[PDB]
Amino acid sequence: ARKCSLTGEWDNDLGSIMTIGAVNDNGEFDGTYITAVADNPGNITLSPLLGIQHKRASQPTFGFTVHWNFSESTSVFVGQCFVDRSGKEVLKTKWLQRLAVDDISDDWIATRVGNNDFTRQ
Amino acid sequence: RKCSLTGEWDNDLGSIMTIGAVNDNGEFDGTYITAVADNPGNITLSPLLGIQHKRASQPTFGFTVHWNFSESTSVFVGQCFVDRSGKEVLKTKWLQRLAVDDISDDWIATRVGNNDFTRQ
Amino acid sequence: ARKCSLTGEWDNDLGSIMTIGAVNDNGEFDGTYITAVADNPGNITLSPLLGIQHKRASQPTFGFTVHWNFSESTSVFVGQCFVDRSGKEVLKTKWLQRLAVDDISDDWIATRVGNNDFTRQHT
Amino acid sequence: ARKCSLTGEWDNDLGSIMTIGAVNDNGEFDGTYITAVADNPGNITLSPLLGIQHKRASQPTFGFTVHWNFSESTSVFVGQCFVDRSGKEVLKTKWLQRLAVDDISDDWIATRVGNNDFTRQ
Ligand SMILES: O=C(O)CCCC[C@@H]1SC[C@@H]2NC(=O)N[C@@H]21
Ligand SMILES: O=C(O)CCCC[C@@H]1SC[C@@H]2NC(=O)N[C@@H]21
Ligand SMILES: O=C(O)CCCC[C@@H]1SC[C@@H]2NC(=O)N[C@@H]21
Ligand SMILES: O=C(O)CCCC[C@@H]1SC[C@@H]2NC(=O)N[C@@H]21
Repeated sequence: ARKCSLTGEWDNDLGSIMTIGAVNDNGEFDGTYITAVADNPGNITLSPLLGIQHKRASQPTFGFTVHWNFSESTSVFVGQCFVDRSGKEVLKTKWLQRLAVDDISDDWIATRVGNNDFTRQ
Repeated sequence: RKCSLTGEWDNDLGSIMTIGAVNDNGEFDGTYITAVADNPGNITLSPLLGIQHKRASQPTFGFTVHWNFSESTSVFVGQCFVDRSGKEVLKTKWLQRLAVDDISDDWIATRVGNNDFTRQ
Repeated sequence: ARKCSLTGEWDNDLGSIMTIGAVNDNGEFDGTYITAVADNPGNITLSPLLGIQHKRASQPTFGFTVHWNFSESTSVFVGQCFVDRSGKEVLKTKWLQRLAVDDISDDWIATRVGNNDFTRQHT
Repeated sequence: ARKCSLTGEWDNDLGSIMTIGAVNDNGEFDGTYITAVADNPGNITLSPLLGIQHKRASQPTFGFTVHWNFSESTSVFVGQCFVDRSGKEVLKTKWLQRLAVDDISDDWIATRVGNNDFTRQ
Protein backbone atom coordinates (compact mmCIF):
# COMPACT_ATOMS: atom_id res chain seq x y z
CA ALA A 1 0.00 0.00 0.00
CA ARG A 2 1.30 3.46 -0.98
CA LYS A 3 1.28 6.17 1.68
CA CYS A 4 -1.64 8.59 1.40
CA SER A 5 -3.97 6.02 -0.02
CA LEU A 6 -7.01 6.85 2.08
CA THR A 7 -7.97 3.16 2.35
CA GLY A 8 -7.92 2.07 6.02
CA GLU A 9 -9.01 3.22 9.48
CA TRP A 10 -8.59 6.78 10.79
CA ASP A 11 -9.58 8.82 13.78
CA ASN A 12 -9.75 12.52 14.44
CA ASP A 13 -9.15 15.03 17.19
CA LEU A 14 -12.82 14.87 18.30
CA GLY A 15 -12.67 11.08 18.67
CA SER A 16 -14.61 10.31 15.47
CA ILE A 17 -13.63 7.17 13.52
CA MET A 18 -13.67 6.77 9.77
CA THR A 19 -13.08 3.65 7.64
CA ILE A 20 -12.38 4.01 3.92
CA GLY A 21 -12.62 1.19 1.37
CA ALA A 22 -10.56 0.44 -1.71
CA VAL A 23 -9.70 3.45 -3.84
CA ASN A 24 -10.39 2.77 -7.52
CA ASP A 25 -8.35 3.82 -10.56
CA ASN A 26 -10.07 7.21 -10.70
CA GLY A 27 -9.55 7.93 -6.99
CA GLU A 28 -13.12 7.12 -5.91
CA PHE A 29 -13.91 5.54 -2.56
CA ASP A 30 -16.62 4.76 -0.06
CA GLY A 31 -16.49 4.30 3.69
CA THR A 32 -18.23 4.66 7.03
CA TYR A 33 -18.06 7.34 9.66
CA ILE A 34 -18.83 7.18 13.38
CA THR A 35 -18.96 10.72 14.71
CA ALA A 36 -18.14 11.33 18.39
CA VAL A 37 -20.37 14.45 18.38
CA ALA A 38 -23.68 15.64 16.86
CA ASP A 39 -26.57 18.02 17.34
CA ASN A 40 -28.28 15.06 19.06
CA PRO A 41 -25.49 12.76 20.25
CA GLY A 42 -27.85 10.14 21.63
CA ASN A 43 -29.05 9.53 18.08
CA ILE A 44 -25.61 8.86 16.55
CA THR A 45 -25.30 5.83 14.28
CA LEU A 46 -22.72 4.69 11.75
CA SER A 47 -23.14 6.63 8.48
CA PRO A 48 -21.87 6.16 4.93
CA LEU A 49 -19.45 8.37 3.01
CA LEU A 50 -18.40 8.73 -0.62
CA GLY A 51 -15.46 10.70 -2.00
CA ILE A 52 -12.55 11.09 -4.42
CA GLN A 53 -8.79 11.58 -3.90
CA HIS A 54 -6.05 12.55 -6.29
CA LYS A 55 -3.43 9.81 -6.96
CA ARG A 56 -0.36 11.31 -8.73
CA ALA A 57 0.89 13.42 -5.81
CA SER A 58 2.49 11.76 -2.80
CA GLN A 59 0.55 14.32 -0.68
CA PRO A 60 -2.81 14.38 -2.50
CA THR A 61 -5.91 16.52 -2.01
CA PHE A 62 -9.24 14.77 -1.49
CA GLY A 63 -12.80 15.31 -0.44
CA PHE A 64 -15.77 13.32 0.73
CA THR A 65 -19.44 13.61 1.67
CA VAL A 66 -21.04 12.05 4.78
CA HIS A 67 -24.81 11.27 4.58
CA TRP A 68 -25.79 11.20 8.24
CA ASN A 69 -28.17 8.24 8.75
CA PHE A 70 -29.64 9.66 11.95
CA SER A 71 -30.46 13.25 10.97
CA GLU A 72 -31.34 15.28 7.90
CA SER A 73 -27.86 16.81 7.84
CA THR A 74 -25.01 16.28 5.38
CA SER A 75 -21.34 17.10 5.93
CA VAL A 76 -18.47 17.49 3.47
CA PHE A 77 -14.73 17.31 4.25
CA VAL A 78 -11.87 18.50 2.01
CA GLY A 79 -8.21 18.29 2.72
CA GLN A 80 -4.71 17.11 1.93
CA CYS A 81 -2.86 14.04 3.10
CA PHE A 82 0.68 14.79 4.28
CA VAL A 83 3.49 12.32 5.06
CA ASP A 84 6.45 13.22 7.28
CA ARG A 85 9.96 11.76 6.98
CA SER A 86 9.06 8.99 9.46
CA GLY A 87 6.23 8.06 7.15
CA LYS A 88 3.46 9.32 9.52
CA GLU A 89 0.33 10.34 7.57
CA VAL A 90 -1.93 13.20 8.66
CA LEU A 91 -5.14 14.29 6.91
CA LYS A 92 -5.54 18.03 7.38
CA THR A 93 -9.21 18.77 6.67
CA LYS A 94 -11.82 21.51 6.81
CA TRP A 95 -15.50 20.75 6.74
CA LEU A 96 -18.94 22.18 6.23
CA GLN A 97 -22.00 20.75 7.96
CA ARG A 98 -25.38 21.53 6.39
CA LEU A 99 -28.57 21.49 8.43
CA ALA A 100 -31.98 21.02 6.85
CA VAL A 101 -34.29 24.06 7.16
CA ASP A 102 -37.92 24.15 5.99
CA ASP A 103 -37.96 27.58 4.39
CA ILE A 104 -35.41 28.90 1.86
CA SER A 105 -35.59 32.23 3.78
CA ASP A 106 -33.76 30.47 6.65
CA ASP A 107 -30.88 29.30 4.42
CA TRP A 108 -28.47 31.71 6.08
CA ILE A 109 -28.58 29.72 9.34
CA ALA A 110 -27.86 26.33 8.00
CA THR A 111 -24.07 25.88 7.38
CA ARG A 112 -21.43 25.36 10.03
CA VAL A 113 -17.65 25.34 9.36
CA GLY A 114 -14.76 23.69 11.10
CA ASN A 115 -11.64 21.62 10.93
CA ASN A 116 -10.32 18.17 11.80
CA ASP A 117 -6.98 16.38 11.72
CA PHE A 118 -7.10 12.60 11.09
CA THR A 119 -4.38 10.02 11.75
CA ARG A 120 -4.37 6.24 11.28
CA GLN A 121 -6.09 4.28 14.01
CA ARG B 1 -39.59 13.98 -8.41
CA LYS B 2 -38.70 17.55 -7.52
CA CYS B 3 -35.27 17.82 -5.87
CA SER B 4 -33.97 14.64 -7.35
CA LEU B 5 -30.59 16.01 -8.35
CA THR B 6 -30.48 14.00 -11.58
CA GLY B 7 -30.28 16.36 -14.54
CA GLU B 8 -28.53 19.50 -15.72
CA TRP B 9 -27.87 22.59 -13.59
CA ASP B 10 -26.01 25.83 -13.82
CA ASN B 11 -24.85 28.32 -11.26
CA ASP B 12 -24.42 32.04 -10.76
CA LEU B 13 -20.83 31.93 -12.14
CA GLY B 14 -21.88 30.14 -15.35
CA SER B 15 -20.61 26.72 -14.31
CA ILE B 16 -22.58 23.73 -15.60
CA MET B 17 -23.18 20.52 -13.68
CA THR B 18 -24.81 17.23 -14.84
CA ILE B 19 -25.88 14.65 -12.29
CA GLY B 20 -26.65 11.01 -13.14
CA ALA B 21 -29.17 8.64 -11.63
CA VAL B 22 -29.50 8.75 -7.86
CA ASN B 23 -29.45 5.29 -6.38
CA ASP B 24 -31.54 3.91 -3.51
CA ASN B 25 -29.07 5.18 -0.91
CA GLY B 26 -28.97 8.70 -2.46
CA GLU B 27 -25.56 8.25 -4.16
CA PHE B 28 -24.85 9.88 -7.50
CA ASP B 29 -22.08 10.73 -9.93
CA GLY B 30 -21.85 13.55 -12.42
CA THR B 31 -19.71 15.99 -14.36
CA TYR B 32 -18.81 19.62 -13.76
CA ILE B 33 -17.62 22.30 -16.16
CA THR B 34 -16.44 25.24 -14.17
CA ALA B 35 -16.63 28.68 -15.69
CA VAL B 36 -13.63 29.84 -13.53
CA ALA B 37 -10.35 28.45 -12.21
CA ASP B 38 -6.86 29.40 -11.03
CA ASN B 39 -5.83 28.63 -14.62
CA PRO B 40 -8.91 28.98 -16.80
CA GLY B 41 -7.10 28.04 -20.04
CA ASN B 42 -6.70 24.56 -18.59
CA ILE B 43 -10.36 23.88 -17.61
CA THR B 44 -11.75 20.50 -18.64
CA LEU B 45 -14.90 18.57 -17.77
CA SER B 46 -14.35 16.97 -14.37
CA PRO B 47 -16.04 14.14 -12.39
CA LEU B 48 -18.05 14.47 -9.19
CA LEU B 49 -19.45 12.07 -6.63
CA GLY B 50 -21.93 12.73 -3.85
CA ILE B 51 -24.92 11.79 -1.77
CA GLN B 52 -28.37 13.35 -1.24
CA HIS B 53 -31.12 12.58 1.25
CA LYS B 54 -34.02 10.83 -0.59
CA ARG B 55 -37.23 11.15 1.44
CA ALA B 56 -37.34 14.91 2.00
CA SER B 57 -39.02 17.09 -0.60
CA GLN B 58 -36.21 19.62 0.19
CA PRO B 59 -33.20 17.37 0.87
CA THR B 60 -29.68 18.26 1.93
CA PHE B 61 -26.83 16.89 -0.13
CA GLY B 62 -23.06 17.03 -0.74
CA PHE B 63 -20.61 16.27 -3.49
CA THR B 64 -16.89 16.27 -4.27
CA VAL B 65 -15.41 17.46 -7.58
CA HIS B 66 -12.04 16.00 -8.54
CA TRP B 67 -10.65 18.62 -10.89
CA ASN B 68 -8.98 16.77 -13.82
CA PHE B 69 -6.74 19.72 -14.76
CA SER B 70 -5.27 20.76 -11.38
CA GLU B 71 -4.18 19.28 -8.05
CA SER B 72 -7.20 20.89 -6.32
CA THR B 73 -10.42 19.33 -5.02
CA SER B 74 -13.68 21.12 -4.17
CA VAL B 75 -16.63 20.05 -2.03
CA PHE B 76 -20.13 21.50 -2.12
CA VAL B 77 -22.88 21.09 0.51
CA GLY B 78 -26.37 22.44 0.48
CA GLN B 79 -30.11 21.98 0.29
CA CYS B 80 -32.51 21.75 -2.60
CA PHE B 81 -35.58 23.95 -2.16
CA VAL B 82 -38.77 23.93 -4.20
CA ASP B 83 -41.14 26.86 -4.14
CA ARG B 84 -44.90 26.51 -4.42
CA SER B 85 -44.66 27.07 -8.20
CA GLY B 86 -42.40 23.98 -8.53
CA LYS B 87 -39.11 25.86 -9.14
CA GLU B 88 -36.00 24.16 -7.71
CA VAL B 89 -32.95 25.95 -6.37
CA LEU B 90 -29.80 24.37 -4.89
CA LYS B 91 -28.40 26.67 -2.18
CA THR B 92 -24.76 25.59 -1.69
CA LYS B 93 -21.58 26.55 0.16
CA TRP B 94 -18.24 25.15 -0.96
CA LEU B 95 -14.63 24.66 0.08
CA GLN B 96 -11.81 24.48 -2.46
CA ARG B 97 -8.60 22.82 -1.34
CA LEU B 98 -5.32 23.79 -2.95
CA ALA B 99 -2.26 21.50 -2.78
CA VAL B 100 0.69 22.84 -0.78
CA ASP B 101 4.19 21.39 -0.52
CA ASP B 102 4.45 21.17 3.22
CA ILE B 103 2.15 20.62 6.17
CA SER B 104 3.49 23.91 7.63
CA ASP B 105 1.71 25.80 4.81
CA ASP B 106 -1.69 24.13 5.48
CA TRP B 107 -3.24 27.40 6.79
CA ILE B 108 -3.24 28.97 3.30
CA ALA B 109 -4.86 26.13 1.42
CA THR B 110 -8.66 26.33 1.78
CA ARG B 111 -10.97 28.84 0.03
CA VAL B 112 -14.66 29.16 0.98
CA GLY B 113 -17.62 30.42 -1.04
CA ASN B 114 -21.19 29.94 -2.18
CA ASN B 115 -23.20 29.14 -5.26
CA ASP B 116 -26.88 28.88 -6.18
CA PHE B 117 -27.84 26.37 -8.87
CA THR B 118 -31.02 26.21 -11.00
CA ARG B 119 -32.02 23.75 -13.73
CA GLN B 120 -30.43 24.38 -17.11
CA ALA C 1 -16.93 61.48 -0.33
CA ARG C 2 -14.94 58.79 -2.13
CA LYS C 3 -16.48 55.67 -3.61
CA CYS C 4 -15.95 52.72 -1.23
CA SER C 5 -15.62 54.87 1.87
CA LEU C 6 -17.71 52.70 4.14
CA THR C 7 -19.20 55.82 5.80
CA GLY C 8 -22.92 55.77 5.13
CA GLU C 9 -25.93 53.48 4.95
CA TRP C 10 -25.98 49.99 3.45
CA ASP C 11 -28.62 47.29 2.80
CA ASN C 12 -27.83 43.58 2.42
CA ASP C 13 -29.46 40.63 0.73
CA LEU C 14 -31.03 39.34 3.96
CA GLY C 15 -32.77 42.68 4.59
CA SER C 16 -30.29 43.84 7.17
CA ILE C 17 -29.08 47.45 7.39
CA MET C 18 -25.95 49.08 8.73
CA THR C 19 -24.93 52.70 9.17
CA ILE C 20 -21.26 53.52 9.49
CA GLY C 21 -19.75 56.79 10.70
CA ALA C 22 -16.59 58.62 9.70
CA VAL C 23 -13.59 56.49 8.76
CA ASN C 24 -10.48 57.80 10.50
CA ASP C 25 -7.01 58.26 9.11
CA ASN C 26 -6.07 54.63 9.96
CA GLY C 27 -9.19 53.23 8.21
CA GLU C 28 -11.06 52.57 11.46
CA PHE C 29 -14.81 52.99 11.76
CA ASP C 30 -17.76 52.30 13.99
CA GLY C 31 -21.43 51.98 13.28
CA THR C 32 -24.73 50.29 14.06
CA TYR C 33 -26.06 47.04 12.59
CA ILE C 34 -29.72 46.24 12.36
CA THR C 35 -30.11 42.58 11.44
CA ALA C 36 -33.31 41.34 9.76
CA VAL C 37 -32.65 37.79 10.96
CA ALA C 38 -31.41 36.00 14.11
CA ASP C 39 -31.52 32.79 16.10
CA ASN C 40 -34.26 34.49 18.17
CA PRO C 41 -35.74 37.15 15.87
CA GLY C 42 -38.14 38.53 18.53
CA ASN C 43 -35.13 39.71 20.54
CA ILE C 44 -33.51 41.72 17.74
CA THR C 45 -32.28 45.20 18.59
CA LEU C 46 -29.65 47.44 17.08
CA SER C 47 -26.05 46.37 17.77
CA PRO C 48 -22.65 48.06 17.57
CA LEU C 49 -19.97 47.33 15.00
CA LEU C 50 -16.30 48.26 14.74
CA GLY C 51 -13.92 47.64 11.85
CA ILE C 52 -11.10 48.68 9.57
CA GLN C 53 -10.85 49.28 5.83
CA HIS C 54 -7.97 49.93 3.50
CA LYS C 55 -8.06 53.58 2.42
CA ARG C 56 -6.02 54.09 -0.76
CA ALA C 57 -7.19 51.23 -2.93
CA SER C 58 -9.83 52.00 -5.58
CA GLN C 59 -11.61 48.73 -4.52
CA PRO C 60 -10.56 48.26 -0.88
CA THR C 61 -10.80 45.24 1.39
CA PHE C 62 -12.24 45.65 4.87
CA GLY C 63 -13.51 43.81 7.92
CA PHE C 64 -15.77 44.43 10.89
CA THR C 65 -17.07 42.85 14.09
CA VAL C 66 -20.67 43.03 15.30
CA HIS C 67 -21.28 42.62 19.04
CA TRP C 68 -24.88 41.46 19.20
CA ASN C 69 -26.65 43.33 22.03
CA PHE C 70 -29.46 40.76 22.35
CA SER C 71 -27.53 37.45 22.49
CA GLU C 72 -24.15 36.08 23.49
CA SER C 73 -23.07 35.79 19.85
CA THR C 74 -20.52 37.79 17.83
CA SER C 75 -20.28 38.00 14.04
CA VAL C 76 -17.43 39.11 11.78
CA PHE C 77 -17.63 40.19 8.15
CA VAL C 78 -14.76 40.51 5.65
CA GLY C 79 -14.90 41.60 2.07
CA GLN C 80 -14.09 43.93 -0.78
CA CYS C 81 -15.84 47.01 -2.05
CA PHE C 82 -16.18 47.07 -5.84
CA VAL C 83 -17.12 50.03 -8.03
CA ASP C 84 -18.52 49.52 -11.53
CA ARG C 85 -18.06 52.01 -14.39
CA SER C 86 -21.39 53.70 -13.51
CA GLY C 87 -20.23 54.32 -9.97
CA LYS C 88 -22.28 51.55 -8.34
CA GLU C 89 -20.67 50.21 -5.14
CA VAL C 90 -21.10 46.60 -4.00
CA LEU C 91 -19.65 45.09 -0.80
CA LYS C 92 -18.96 41.42 -1.45
CA THR C 93 -18.64 39.84 1.99
CA LYS C 94 -18.28 36.54 3.78
CA TRP C 95 -19.05 36.14 7.46
CA LEU C 96 -18.63 33.92 10.47
CA GLN C 97 -21.16 33.92 13.33
CA ARG C 98 -19.92 32.59 16.65
CA LEU C 99 -22.40 31.06 19.09
CA ALA C 100 -21.60 30.75 22.80
CA VAL C 101 -21.26 27.20 24.14
CA ASP C 102 -20.69 26.31 27.77
CA ASP C 103 -17.90 23.72 27.42
CA ILE C 104 -14.79 23.79 25.28
CA SER C 105 -15.67 20.26 24.14
CA ASP C 106 -18.64 21.65 22.21
CA ASP C 107 -16.50 24.22 20.33
CA TRP C 108 -16.85 22.27 17.01
CA ILE C 109 -20.55 23.21 16.75
CA ALA C 110 -20.23 26.97 17.38
CA THR C 111 -19.31 28.67 14.08
CA ARG C 112 -21.68 29.35 11.22
CA VAL C 113 -20.39 30.60 7.84
CA GLY C 114 -22.12 32.55 5.05
CA ASN C 115 -22.10 35.47 2.67
CA ASN C 116 -23.73 38.82 2.12
CA ASP C 117 -23.71 41.44 -0.60
CA PHE C 118 -24.30 45.05 0.51
CA THR C 119 -25.36 48.06 -1.57
CA ARG C 120 -25.63 51.71 -0.57
CA GLN C 121 -29.09 52.78 0.47
CA HIS C 122 -30.78 54.88 -2.15
CA THR C 123 -30.78 58.67 -1.86
CA ALA D 1 -7.45 40.96 36.12
CA ARG D 2 -10.57 38.88 35.39
CA LYS D 3 -10.15 35.72 33.32
CA CYS D 4 -11.05 36.14 29.66
CA SER D 5 -10.36 39.83 29.50
CA LEU D 6 -8.51 39.91 26.18
CA THR D 7 -6.02 42.60 27.35
CA GLY D 8 -2.54 41.12 27.25
CA GLU D 9 -0.25 39.11 25.02
CA TRP D 10 -1.29 35.91 23.24
CA ASP D 11 0.18 33.50 20.76
CA ASN D 12 -1.29 30.90 18.47
CA ASP D 13 -0.54 27.51 17.04
CA LEU D 14 1.25 28.98 13.94
CA GLY D 15 3.49 31.09 16.23
CA SER D 16 1.69 34.38 15.59
CA ILE D 17 1.66 36.91 18.41
CA MET D 18 -0.92 39.50 19.27
CA THR D 19 -0.99 42.17 21.95
CA ILE D 20 -4.36 43.56 22.98
CA GLY D 21 -4.76 46.80 24.96
CA ALA D 22 -7.39 47.90 27.47
CA VAL D 23 -10.93 46.67 26.89
CA ASN D 24 -13.34 49.55 27.37
CA ASP D 25 -16.81 49.67 28.97
CA ASN D 26 -18.38 48.60 25.62
CA GLY D 27 -15.95 45.66 25.19
CA GLU D 28 -13.95 47.45 22.47
CA PHE D 29 -10.20 46.90 22.08
CA ASP D 30 -7.29 47.50 19.80
CA GLY D 31 -3.88 45.98 19.45
CA THR D 32 -1.09 44.74 17.27
CA TYR D 33 -0.97 41.43 15.38
CA ILE D 34 2.32 39.87 14.32
CA THR D 35 1.62 37.06 11.92
CA ALA D 36 4.07 34.16 11.76
CA VAL D 37 2.95 33.33 8.19
CA ALA D 38 1.95 35.18 5.03
CA ASP D 39 1.82 34.83 1.25
CA ASN D 40 5.27 36.46 1.38
CA PRO D 41 6.81 36.19 4.84
CA GLY D 42 9.73 38.40 3.80
CA ASN D 43 7.16 41.24 3.67
CA ILE D 44 5.61 40.76 7.15
CA THR D 45 5.33 43.90 9.27
CA LEU D 46 3.45 44.74 12.44
CA SER D 47 -0.27 45.24 11.77
CA PRO D 48 -3.17 46.80 13.74
CA LEU D 49 -6.30 45.06 14.98
CA LEU D 50 -9.60 46.34 16.29
CA GLY D 51 -12.38 44.26 17.88
CA ILE D 52 -15.12 43.81 20.44
CA GLN D 53 -15.69 41.19 23.15
CA HIS D 54 -18.68 40.47 25.38
CA LYS D 55 -17.84 41.52 28.95
CA ARG D 56 -20.26 39.92 31.39
CA ALA D 57 -20.01 36.26 30.34
CA SER D 58 -17.38 34.17 32.10
CA GLN D 59 -16.47 32.56 28.72
CA PRO D 60 -17.23 35.38 26.30
CA THR D 61 -17.38 35.44 22.52
CA PHE D 62 -15.45 38.10 20.62
CA GLY D 63 -14.23 39.14 17.19
CA PHE D 64 -11.56 41.33 15.63
CA THR D 65 -10.33 42.64 12.32
CA VAL D 66 -6.64 42.84 11.27
CA HIS D 67 -5.70 45.41 8.63
CA TRP D 68 -2.49 43.98 7.17
CA ASN D 69 -0.03 46.84 6.74
CA PHE D 70 2.07 44.91 4.15
CA SER D 71 -0.58 43.74 1.71
CA GLU D 72 -4.07 44.73 0.49
CA SER D 73 -5.58 41.86 2.50
CA THR D 74 -7.77 41.99 5.61
CA SER D 75 -8.44 39.16 8.10
CA VAL D 76 -11.20 38.69 10.63
CA PHE D 77 -11.17 36.35 13.64
CA VAL D 78 -14.17 35.23 15.75
CA GLY D 79 -14.24 32.98 18.74
CA GLN D 80 -14.82 32.21 22.37
CA CYS D 81 -12.55 32.47 25.39
CA PHE D 82 -12.74 29.39 27.65
CA VAL D 83 -11.28 28.94 31.15
CA ASP D 84 -10.53 25.47 32.52
CA ARG D 85 -10.64 24.31 36.17
CA SER D 86 -6.99 25.36 36.64
CA GLY D 87 -7.62 28.90 35.37
CA LYS D 88 -5.99 28.38 31.92
CA GLU D 89 -7.58 30.47 29.18
CA VAL D 90 -7.83 29.35 25.54
CA LEU D 91 -9.18 31.41 22.70
CA LYS D 92 -10.82 29.08 20.15
CA THR D 93 -11.09 31.01 16.91
CA LYS D 94 -11.98 30.69 13.24
CA TRP D 95 -10.95 33.21 10.67
CA LEU D 96 -11.50 34.47 7.16
CA GLN D 97 -8.73 36.11 5.13
CA ARG D 98 -9.86 38.39 2.27
CA LEU D 99 -7.51 38.90 -0.66
CA ALA D 100 -7.84 41.85 -3.02
CA VAL D 101 -8.88 41.00 -6.55
CA ASP D 102 -9.01 43.18 -9.61
CA ASP D 103 -12.69 42.88 -10.47
CA ILE D 104 -16.01 41.84 -8.97
CA SER D 105 -16.02 38.85 -11.43
CA ASP D 106 -12.99 37.37 -9.59
CA ASP D 107 -14.71 37.55 -6.17
CA TRP D 108 -15.12 33.77 -5.86
CA ILE D 109 -11.40 33.19 -5.42
CA ALA D 110 -10.78 35.77 -2.72
CA THR D 111 -11.64 34.31 0.68
CA ARG D 112 -9.61 31.79 2.69
CA VAL D 113 -10.95 30.12 5.87
CA GLY D 114 -9.14 28.60 8.83
CA ASN D 115 -8.75 28.21 12.57
CA ASN D 116 -6.37 29.16 15.37
CA ASP D 117 -6.15 28.50 19.10
CA PHE D 118 -4.46 31.21 21.22
CA THR D 119 -3.06 30.98 24.74
CA ARG D 120 -1.47 33.61 26.95
CA GLN D 121 2.23 34.30 26.66
O1 LIG E 1 -25.09 16.45 13.95
C1 LIG E 1 -25.56 15.75 13.02
O2 LIG E 1 -26.81 15.69 12.78
C2 LIG E 1 -24.64 14.97 12.11
C3 LIG E 1 -23.21 14.75 12.68
C4 LIG E 1 -22.24 15.92 12.45
C5 LIG E 1 -20.83 15.62 12.99
C6 LIG E 1 -19.83 16.71 12.56
S1 LIG E 1 -19.24 16.61 10.93
C7 LIG E 1 -17.95 17.81 11.35
C8 LIG E 1 -17.43 17.47 12.74
N1 LIG E 1 -16.38 16.48 12.65
C9 LIG E 1 -16.74 15.35 13.21
O3 LIG E 1 -15.95 14.26 13.32
N2 LIG E 1 -18.01 15.46 13.68
C10 LIG E 1 -18.57 16.76 13.45
O1 LIG F 1 -9.18 26.30 -9.93
C1 LIG F 1 -9.09 25.07 -9.95
O2 LIG F 1 -7.95 24.52 -9.99
C2 LIG F 1 -10.28 24.14 -10.01
C3 LIG F 1 -11.59 24.86 -10.31
C4 LIG F 1 -12.27 25.38 -9.04
C5 LIG F 1 -13.61 26.05 -9.38
C6 LIG F 1 -14.41 26.59 -8.18
S1 LIG F 1 -15.15 25.36 -7.22
C7 LIG F 1 -16.03 26.70 -6.33
C8 LIG F 1 -16.45 27.74 -7.33
N1 LIG F 1 -17.72 27.37 -7.92
C9 LIG F 1 -17.57 27.15 -9.23
O3 LIG F 1 -18.59 26.80 -10.07
N2 LIG F 1 -16.33 27.22 -9.65
C10 LIG F 1 -15.47 27.61 -8.54
O1 LIG G 1 -28.62 35.47 15.93
C1 LIG G 1 -28.04 36.27 16.71
O2 LIG G 1 -27.97 35.98 17.94
C2 LIG G 1 -27.40 37.55 16.27
C3 LIG G 1 -27.75 37.96 14.86
C4 LIG G 1 -26.93 37.21 13.79
C5 LIG G 1 -27.27 37.76 12.40
C6 LIG G 1 -26.44 37.17 11.22
S1 LIG G 1 -24.81 37.80 11.11
C7 LIG G 1 -24.63 37.01 9.50
C8 LIG G 1 -25.97 37.19 8.80
N1 LIG G 1 -26.00 38.42 8.07
C9 LIG G 1 -26.93 39.22 8.58
O3 LIG G 1 -27.19 40.43 8.09
N2 LIG G 1 -27.51 38.71 9.62
C10 LIG G 1 -27.07 37.37 9.85
O1 LIG H 1 -0.67 37.16 3.86
C1 LIG H 1 -1.08 38.34 4.03
O2 LIG H 1 -1.21 39.17 3.08
C2 LIG H 1 -1.48 38.82 5.39
C3 LIG H 1 -1.21 37.83 6.49
C4 LIG H 1 -2.28 36.74 6.71
C5 LIG H 1 -2.02 35.83 7.91
C6 LIG H 1 -3.16 34.86 8.25
S1 LIG H 1 -4.55 35.52 9.05
C7 LIG H 1 -5.11 33.85 9.38
C8 LIG H 1 -3.88 33.04 9.76
N1 LIG H 1 -3.65 33.09 11.18
C9 LIG H 1 -2.49 33.75 11.38
O3 LIG H 1 -1.99 33.93 12.62
N2 LIG H 1 -1.92 34.16 10.27
C10 LIG H 1 -2.67 33.71 9.12
